[PDB]
Amino acid sequence: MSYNYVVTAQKPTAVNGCVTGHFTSAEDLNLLIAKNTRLEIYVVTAEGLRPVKEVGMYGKIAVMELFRPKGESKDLLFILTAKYNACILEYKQSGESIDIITRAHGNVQDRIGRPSETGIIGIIDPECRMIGLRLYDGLFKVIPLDRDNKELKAFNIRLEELHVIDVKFLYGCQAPTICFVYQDPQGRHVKTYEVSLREKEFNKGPWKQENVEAEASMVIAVPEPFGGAIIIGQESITYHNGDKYLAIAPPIIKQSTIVCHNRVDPNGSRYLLGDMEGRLFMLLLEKEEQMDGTVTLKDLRVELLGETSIAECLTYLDNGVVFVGSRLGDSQLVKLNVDSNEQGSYVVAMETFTNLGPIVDMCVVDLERQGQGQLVTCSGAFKEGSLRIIRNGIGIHEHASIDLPGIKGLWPLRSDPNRETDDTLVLSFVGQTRVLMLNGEEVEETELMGFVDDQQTFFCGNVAHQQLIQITSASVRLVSQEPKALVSEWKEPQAKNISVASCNSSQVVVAVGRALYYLQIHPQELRQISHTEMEHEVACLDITPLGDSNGLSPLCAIGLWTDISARILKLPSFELLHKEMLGGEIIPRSILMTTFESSHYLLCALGDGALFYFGLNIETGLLSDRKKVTLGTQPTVLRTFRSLSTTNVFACSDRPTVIYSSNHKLVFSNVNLKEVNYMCPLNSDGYPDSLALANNSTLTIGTIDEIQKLHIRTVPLYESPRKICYQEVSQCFGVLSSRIEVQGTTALRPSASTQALSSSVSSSEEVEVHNLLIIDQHTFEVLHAHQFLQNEYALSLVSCKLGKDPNTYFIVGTAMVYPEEAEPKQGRIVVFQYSDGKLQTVAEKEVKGAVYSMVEFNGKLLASINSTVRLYEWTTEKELRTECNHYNNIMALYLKTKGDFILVGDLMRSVLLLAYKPMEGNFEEIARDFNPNWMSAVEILDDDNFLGAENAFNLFVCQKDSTDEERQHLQEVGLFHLGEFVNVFCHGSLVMQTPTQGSVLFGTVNGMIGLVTSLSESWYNLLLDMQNRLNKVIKSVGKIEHSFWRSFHTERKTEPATGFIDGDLIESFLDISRPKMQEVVANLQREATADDLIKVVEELTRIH
Ligand SMILES: COc1cccc2[nH]ccc12
Ligand SMILES: COc1cccc2[nH]ccc12
Repeated sequence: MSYNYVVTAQKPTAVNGCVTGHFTSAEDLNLLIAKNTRLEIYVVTAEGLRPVKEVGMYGKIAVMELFRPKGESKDLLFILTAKYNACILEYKQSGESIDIITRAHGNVQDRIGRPSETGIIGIIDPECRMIGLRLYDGLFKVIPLDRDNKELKAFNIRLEELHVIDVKFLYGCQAPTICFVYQDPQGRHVKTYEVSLREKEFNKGPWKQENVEAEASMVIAVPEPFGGAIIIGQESITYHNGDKYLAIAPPIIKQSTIVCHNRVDPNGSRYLLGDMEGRLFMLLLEKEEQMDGTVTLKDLRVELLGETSIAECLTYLDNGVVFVGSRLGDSQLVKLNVDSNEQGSYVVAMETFTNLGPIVDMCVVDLERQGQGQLVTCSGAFKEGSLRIIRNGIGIHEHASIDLPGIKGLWPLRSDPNRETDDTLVLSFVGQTRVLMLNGEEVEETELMGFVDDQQTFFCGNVAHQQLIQITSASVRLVSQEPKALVSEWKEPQAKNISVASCNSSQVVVAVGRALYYLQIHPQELRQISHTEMEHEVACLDITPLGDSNGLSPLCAIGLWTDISARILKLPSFELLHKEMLGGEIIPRSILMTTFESSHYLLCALGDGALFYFGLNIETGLLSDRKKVTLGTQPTVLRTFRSLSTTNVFACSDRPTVIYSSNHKLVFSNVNLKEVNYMCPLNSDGYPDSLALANNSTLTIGTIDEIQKLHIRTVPLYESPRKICYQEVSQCFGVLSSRIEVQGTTALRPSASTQALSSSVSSSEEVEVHNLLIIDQHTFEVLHAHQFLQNEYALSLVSCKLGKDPNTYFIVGTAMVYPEEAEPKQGRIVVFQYSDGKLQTVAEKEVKGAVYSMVEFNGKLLASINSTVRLYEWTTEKELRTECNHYNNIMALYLKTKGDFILVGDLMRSVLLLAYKPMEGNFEEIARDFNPNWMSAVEILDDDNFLGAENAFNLFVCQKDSTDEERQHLQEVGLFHLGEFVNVFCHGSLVMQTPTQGSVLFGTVNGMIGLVTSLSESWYNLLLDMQNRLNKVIKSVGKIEHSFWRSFHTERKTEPATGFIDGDLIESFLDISRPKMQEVVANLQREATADDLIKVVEELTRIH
């Protein structure tokens, strides 16, 4: 009945866990990072983190642990998903082919059980005898480790202690032994059990239970020679081991709860600890010797090292380097120094990694140009709180601009053999060449002895033996550097025109119609080595040297007229190594051999905007795994450039693009420029690390931004942003924020709300103090901060005009929060006017509850207050006055409107459709969803389709059912397990303003950004069929079924997804092998071809 398409615009960025070990090989040190559904694998080096392989799971990663059974040469990886998919994984590399293989898998869900409270815990014994899982209170699930247990069959042990806080397997025990903290009415306790595989039961543990701190929260199992356990609490750190017990209560940890630990030394001599304010501690275990040669713990000490991002996890990586994995802020690499600095920190940040999460609110604004949407998010929490401004495509920063029409090519040149930077830019035109010299930022015409100015240049550059080369339509000219003289000139035997040229430092290949000539550059000599006659006219050439080649190519890449071939030829023989026919009647225009992330590719652009690319074996010349993207509608010219120590390809067309690599796949990102015809890198004194760009009229020089799909600007607030709205008439944002103060109350640090240009107050981890920030849309400076009342929490924000009043106001809805109130019984609506650098209060209305949500509605103000939805009019006396009320809610948390229709999202009874009835001045309840759902966000897709997100990470779509009692039942016609928690939906697009209609973005807790759009039945059916066929050919990590992953799942209900296409799966079509493609298309509704589908999937990827 309803047809929706959901796709990832930004993958989750928050770090949910991190481990180290030897996964990729015995000798490698790896960091593995879990970002919800993604697993990232790195090799740790001296340079830092080298990415080797990233994969998606069809599940939320809940457990991730490396372990090494006997009879394994390197670590295996245990993953458990939130839907109880268990797997054992092995890394396997053969060639440039990397696979994660599933060694064992099965689902370990029980029929009876509600999830525990400190969540899923999975632990592995040091001796690899078993995996232990705490999934439900009162049960401990054991998976015997045994290479024959490939289905990961398990048994449950009754656990007497119902409320386990944390649990680990101990080192140095004769039988597998767990150590855990649990809570009963008599307080918190630490206890141990042995786990008997024979008996499938617990046995008495090696040491008796002890009482621990009331807030003991984490168990650390200390390796030999210490053995035993460390128990971290809020006020205390204790060690336990047999008839051995040691406790410290260091005041330095008491300010903030410690929430993560990491072992620095293999023998447990030192641990890192991180708290909720980003403090980083070293915990140091002092050894005591014994006559029998055992080692016992003499003492524990804690030292403050400094401050990091608020850490979800810490991993020491050797050589003083720590990876700080953050959920609430940016992740980091930090370095620990033996000696402190001028402020006393031992911690020095080396590198910062972008985390958008949590995205708690966002909005779309055409900040810079019309039709070019940017997303502005409220991101992070506490000291990590920020605005993030997200926009598609790569920017150029223009530093020079010269009027100079009709450029046909650009080449940079080093005219001085003693200087490393370019000093010369050579320009081609129809029938002509011009040379520009660069003196600082000055750019002047000039002649260059040796070069001719009265032929068109096809190539010029530095070549071997301190020489320059110019290849024109007439000849190849070889020029000495000092002085500039012609030292050798090559012409075709009858002086026919050169039609195509390619050149590296020591080799030249020129075409003359169908003929090819191969020259070598020697001292004062162009040496003709070989020639051939191609079957057809030559369209394009390349001899870019790849690999450990010494600047020499054994290969010549060629594109031909007529058969539209790309071929790899051997030099010097010109023997055909490999031929690919590209199809059509439109010739190749640009061909390039290139290397990305150490793999070799052949790129070939046609004049219609198509780019084909292939893997290239530089040994055999074999092309493989053809793929095709469309880069425009005009001839593309390809050119290599370096930025930030990486080689990329710039593609000039009507739509300039950078081609680059990410996770060993080619990626394409728009450059934010009008049409570019030609470019070259340029690295001169006055224009370091730059690009020269030409169109029909202009020559530009500038620098390029980071090569990435999305550009992110960060605005640190140093406090928690909560909501955002844009006020066009003021050219600013309003942002609700809260900061923590300690009980007067005292701030922990300066932040946006205490550092505004001007400030105002309302007149009447200890306390939240709430503020409305006014933020400039261009500088993101905090222009003004208005502070609310003590214990007043700001929940809702809108910028709008009301009634016949021409002013635009910021309107804020609040709650008065008191400790023993089940919910708030009091709050305000406050109308503010931003004028002359400050907020003035124009009006207030006290209400008897929390103002959760507000929306402008037809010149009126719609607000949700506890269990009520209310519409206010703005009177001539500038007051809000109730028009009508709706009462039939539990807790009305979310509103959206369209026309006279109102979608209401409830705490627990899903969604409800109201209509305002303009001839009766009241609401009519049209229909509601009688299926209970715990809502997190709502959106109206159109008059008949309503989108919900709920707390168990599902989407659904409701429609009207086409009695009166029947018409009042909304039908859930779409269901989809997204696997993210949606905080906000908002209509809009990051793509400059079709198989899809409409555009709704959403932001999530993990910093994932997604898009929802609508499909026709026809499109839905085709794509559903594609999914089903894709799911047969794709091998999933852990052998999870896609249909299982995407099934709607709450504690009440599991059902197959319906009415939803998984765009991430569809887009993965462009990454499968061609045998697989063919397989996917066999008999698919005329009979579709691979290439039809490749086209269809491209149209789809363009919507984000
Ligand atoms: C369930 O345990 C296994 C599965 C797969 C491979 C393994 N190697 C040693 C134990 C093991
Ligand atoms: C090491 O790489 C990361 C870790 C955490 C977040 C990240 N964002 C971009 C890269 C990245």
